[PDB]
Amino acid sequence: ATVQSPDGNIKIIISDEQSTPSYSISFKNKTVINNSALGFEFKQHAPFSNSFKITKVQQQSTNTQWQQPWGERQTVVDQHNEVTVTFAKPQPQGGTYSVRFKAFDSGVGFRYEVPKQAGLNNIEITKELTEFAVNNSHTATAWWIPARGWNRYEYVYNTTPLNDAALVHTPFTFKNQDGVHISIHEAALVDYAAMVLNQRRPGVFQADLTPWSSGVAVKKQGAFNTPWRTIQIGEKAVDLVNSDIILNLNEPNKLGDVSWVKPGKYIGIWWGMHINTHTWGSGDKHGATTKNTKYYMDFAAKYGFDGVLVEGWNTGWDGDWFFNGDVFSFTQPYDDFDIAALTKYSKQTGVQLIGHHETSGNVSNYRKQMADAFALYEKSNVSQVKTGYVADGGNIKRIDKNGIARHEWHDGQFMVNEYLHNVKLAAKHKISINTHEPIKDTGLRRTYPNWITREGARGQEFNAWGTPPNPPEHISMLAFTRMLAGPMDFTPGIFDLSFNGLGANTNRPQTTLAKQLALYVVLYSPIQMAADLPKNYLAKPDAFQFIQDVPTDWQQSIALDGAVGDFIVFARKERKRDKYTGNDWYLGAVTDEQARTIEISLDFLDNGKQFEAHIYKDGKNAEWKNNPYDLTIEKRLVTASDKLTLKLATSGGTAIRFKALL
Ligand SMILES: C[C@H]1O[C@H](O[C@H]2[C@H](O)[C@@H](O)[C@@H](O[C@H]3[C@H](O)[C@@H](O)[C@@H](O)O[C@@H]3CO)O[C@@H]2CO)[C@H](O)[C@@H](O)[C@@H]1N[C@H]1C=C(CO)[C@@H](O)[C@H](O)[C@H]1O
Ligand SMILES: [Ca+2]
Ligand SMILES: [Cl-]
Ligand SMILES: [Cl-]
Ligand SMILES: [Mg+2]
Repeated sequence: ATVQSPDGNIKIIISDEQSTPSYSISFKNKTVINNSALGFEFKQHAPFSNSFKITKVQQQSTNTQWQQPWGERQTVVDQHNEVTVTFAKPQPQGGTYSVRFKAFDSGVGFRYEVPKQAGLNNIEITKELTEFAVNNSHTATAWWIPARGWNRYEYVYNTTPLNDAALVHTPFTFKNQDGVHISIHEAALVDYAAMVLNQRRPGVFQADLTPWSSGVAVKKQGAFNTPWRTIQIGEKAVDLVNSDIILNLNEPNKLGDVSWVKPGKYIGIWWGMHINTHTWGSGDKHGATTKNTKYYMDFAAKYGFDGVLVEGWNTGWDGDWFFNGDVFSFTQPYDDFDIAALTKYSKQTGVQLIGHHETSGNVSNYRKQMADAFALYEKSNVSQVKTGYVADGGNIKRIDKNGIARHEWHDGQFMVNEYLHNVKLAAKHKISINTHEPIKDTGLRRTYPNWITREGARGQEFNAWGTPPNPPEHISMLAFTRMLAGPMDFTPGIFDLSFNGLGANTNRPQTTLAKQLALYVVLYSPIQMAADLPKNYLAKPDAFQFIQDVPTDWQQSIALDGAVGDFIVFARKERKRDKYTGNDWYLGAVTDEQARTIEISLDFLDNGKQFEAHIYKDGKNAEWKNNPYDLTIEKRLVTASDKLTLKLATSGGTAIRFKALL
């Protein structure tokens, strides 16, 4: 059986001649994915492996478009060809299952659909046999983070030969020697275990499902489907970025009117704890006080921020909070945090309190208080909540039905369901969720638009204490790996880079100032933090103007140019909403450890319109180690027929507002 992308360049052949059912993929008539197995092993049920034959193929196709409530673009086009391939094995130990393939011009998605059948009752998947056999893996290059490690998704990316990527998280991005870029991920991860990729024979990446503590991967009753497995394929690195395949593979919005989900910018009592000017726990340096929160709300009201995150407001942080998962209260504030007073102040100032639920990994203590916690927040005019699950890999703590503690993975079926329960319950309170230490993004924001963002990668916080901090190449790695999954709460915008000293050997963002501004356009998120202490913004008001101006919701986005681990350039057009007319374009560019010159056409600008470019760029002598603050801000009239030369300093960047005139 064969299905092809609409343009014909991606061709998938589904076969039953190998020991198992299998598939392979060519791009422009060169094989990029060799014969790759399909099937399942179960704890008790007989396997779905060899001796299955194709009995039926059903072809259909889609050419439609839909509108996002918020996002990186307003209109999403869905054009694909589809085939459902049915496999059957005769008894004894027979069975049937289908695999549905969707072929887009930018990649392919497939999932298993196992129908109701005799003897398929309570089953436990112990292995998914799905492979991704990369052709010519010995000359391919990969950029990846390890899976099943103690620090979850929070690793810097490795640059290695593909054959050295032994056990990896997704999105898993690599290029072959032809320069074709490929990224493997999944979409609509619901009631199932996350897929890790386990390289078996060289180049053969086998699905490795993150298990329950008991050892099985997925518990199902009767007929079931898997999430989608996704393979993005493009001639250029930016072709991976500019695809909507992850969103297109998710179910449509199930929450109805979601106008109560508000993209915007926020600040927080937050960074001070990370740089040790404040504590989460009580005492003379406690961050979360009524006085401090009101001071931040005043700043937010004056400078155009929608909300103030406050961490450490609830009892349970005293001592070593990493170990306090059992004792956190999610309803009882510290005595110096007056939530009724701050509720009144929120209405006075128009600035909202952003809630915070850190679990330190104990999800049962959170679950038992969750309904009361969200009721308190709804009563308190809180519309967004940041959640947290700080614990080492495999050390989520739950209490089972018999009162016995079990350790689970953040990305097993148990936690996959636990996260979605939190999001769905929050939606009943008109609360949106920003998940730290999350499950990776698989596009579920389409189905549940209050799941607005997540961390799930090393963000700005590792630049306060990472030892080492994020390297100069980190952003240009994220853009082609983590950011392919969906929005990230990176908390950009650190203006004081000197709190630990300058140079290359201290814990600090290893970037220039202009690169911090560029992050607001390079790293998409519907909520963007201005992460620094307010006084540090007041010290640099001209630079701060870009953060005040920049939107977080876009009617269109285009990655114009880039290379994994080297650089990326984004142009985005603001969505018409709130103060934003919908006429301005924005650009952000960042580089890695190397200074880079990038030539950019401005032909993304609307034809026949005049713009005033407000350009924030590295100064002539800027360099991140000892001269990160040199900055030039320039105004220049431009139209779509003009061009720009970006001159990025070492770990530098450029941010531009293209202000539409009249
Ligand atoms: C807050 C942060 O905690 C976790 O990271 C911490 C490590 O678990 C600690 O072992 C500790 O080790 C670092 C050392 O400073 C240094 O010796 C280095 O060599 O190794 C470690 C760096 O990996 O320090 C870390 C921070 O204290 C956890 O992994 C991380 O994701 C947590 N971030 C969330 C927690 C809070 C509180 O709710 C929020 O403020 C953040 O925004 C969250 O993302
Ligand atoms: Ca974190
Ligand atoms: Cl994580
Ligand atoms: Cl960084
Ligand atoms: Mg590089």
